[PDB]
Amino acid sequence: ATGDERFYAEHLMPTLQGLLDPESAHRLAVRFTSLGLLPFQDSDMLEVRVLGHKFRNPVGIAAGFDKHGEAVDGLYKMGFGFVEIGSVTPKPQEGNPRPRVFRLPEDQAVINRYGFNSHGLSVVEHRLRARQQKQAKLTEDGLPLGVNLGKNKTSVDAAEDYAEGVRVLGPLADYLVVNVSSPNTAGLRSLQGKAELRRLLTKVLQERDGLRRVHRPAVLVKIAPDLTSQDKEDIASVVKELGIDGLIVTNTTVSRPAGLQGALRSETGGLSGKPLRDLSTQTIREMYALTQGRVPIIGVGGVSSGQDALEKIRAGASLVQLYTALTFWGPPVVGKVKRELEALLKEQGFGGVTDAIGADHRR
Ligand SMILES: Cc1cc2nc3c(=O)[nH]c(=O)nc-3n(C[C@H](O)[C@H](O)[C@H](O)COP(=O)(O)O)c2cc1C
Ligand SMILES: CC(C)[C@H]1CC(=O)c2nnn(-c3cc(F)c(-c4cccc(N(C)C)c4)c(F)c3)c2C1
Ligand SMILES: CCCCCCCCCCCC[N+](C)(C)[O-]
Ligand SMILES: O=C(O)c1cc(=O)[nH]c(=O)[nH]1
Repeated sequence: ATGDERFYAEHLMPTLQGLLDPESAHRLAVRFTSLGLLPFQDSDMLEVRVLGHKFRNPVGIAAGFDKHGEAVDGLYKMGFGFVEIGSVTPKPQEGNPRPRVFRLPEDQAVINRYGFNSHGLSVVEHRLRARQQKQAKLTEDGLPLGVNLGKNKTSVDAAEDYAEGVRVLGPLADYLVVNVSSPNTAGLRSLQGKAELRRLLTKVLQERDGLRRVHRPAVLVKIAPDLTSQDKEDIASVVKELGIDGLIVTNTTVSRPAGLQGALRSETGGLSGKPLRDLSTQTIREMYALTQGRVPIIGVGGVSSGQDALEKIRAGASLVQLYTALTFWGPPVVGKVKRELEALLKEQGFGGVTDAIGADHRR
């Protein structure tokens, strides 16, 4: 309940929404963040050790905000415990024609169909190289960096696209994400099927294992919220079989939950924000159980509060991410989630975040 929190949520963000279309607002958000034009101290309680790293707090920025790696340091300054950039495709590509981003203010939601607009691996590679040693120190300080990998629209061999991403950006990342769950690239989600996924992930892991030790990232798979029970079983099996390091749960949904009020609810694309929240949480809950709690989960979808974050943690997430909440609360949402999360942990008798991970499954 800070002053900045209310000001941003009641006055500044509604005004910015009134003046700028969603994509323009996105571009401005990236610009301001990259320039440090931004408005809470992390306690030991919020520290998490997973994926071979220390995370000083469990609240990350989800993929899709900083697609091209332009605002990484600004995002740490915003208070995120870790930053994920991407998705990045091998070659540059423009993505879908505009308009391709839509606000649903009545639903605290967004729909997007960007279609992997990407500066490409080479540009992002040089952008990260320019701050590689700074990042090494941040990572050692408990502020890790993730790189989310996509594939080009016209690509003939999906596995080769991801392999290229591993080779080029793997050495610059604490973890990589095989994003096989964007709803805006034709045929992409079918790579979530068992046979396809096993081949794909085998190639990715081999390429990863071929990197020098200090440049060898964890590999996670990011999945949709729209999977069948069969799909989820298959993914859990393959992940355990191959020793995948973790899961990101979830991407946006192509479903349209009953009760959406936004005028733009029937736009094509992935839906994010509050209407996704519990769908995402239940997918975390299921994947945690299917993997016996032995596979770290980063929980994502509709987080805007400590309660939202804690529900995903108790469902099985070791870390969480948010993105869409920024549209409505702005940068203060990060400190807000961290403060509320700490208070709830104390209130529910947890020694820290680590004690709460998967707690719903143990009672
Ligand atoms: C505009 C927009 C762009 C996104 N781009 C990507 C992306 O490139 N790669 C990816 O894995 N997820 C992408 N996402 C999904 C987010 O990373 C996240 O999984 C999802 O939005 C749910 O979290 P949220 O409700 O807090 O926004 C994007 C989401 C939005 C809203
Ligand atoms: C989800 C994404 C596609 C869009 C969707 C959308 O419709 C939207 N509308 N506004 N907005 C947005 C604009 C912003 F300028 C910042 C921002 C960032 C950093 C600093 C500041 N300030 C100093 C005030 C502001 C922000 F966090 C979010 C978004 C994000
Ligand atoms: C300012 C708008 C705030 C809207 C907050 C939404 C609260 C949760 C309701 C969405 C639930 C979607 N569903 C059916 C999939 O659970
Ligand atoms: O680039 C996009 O359209 C996109 C990619 C992704 O993984 N998720 C999403 O909602 N959009």
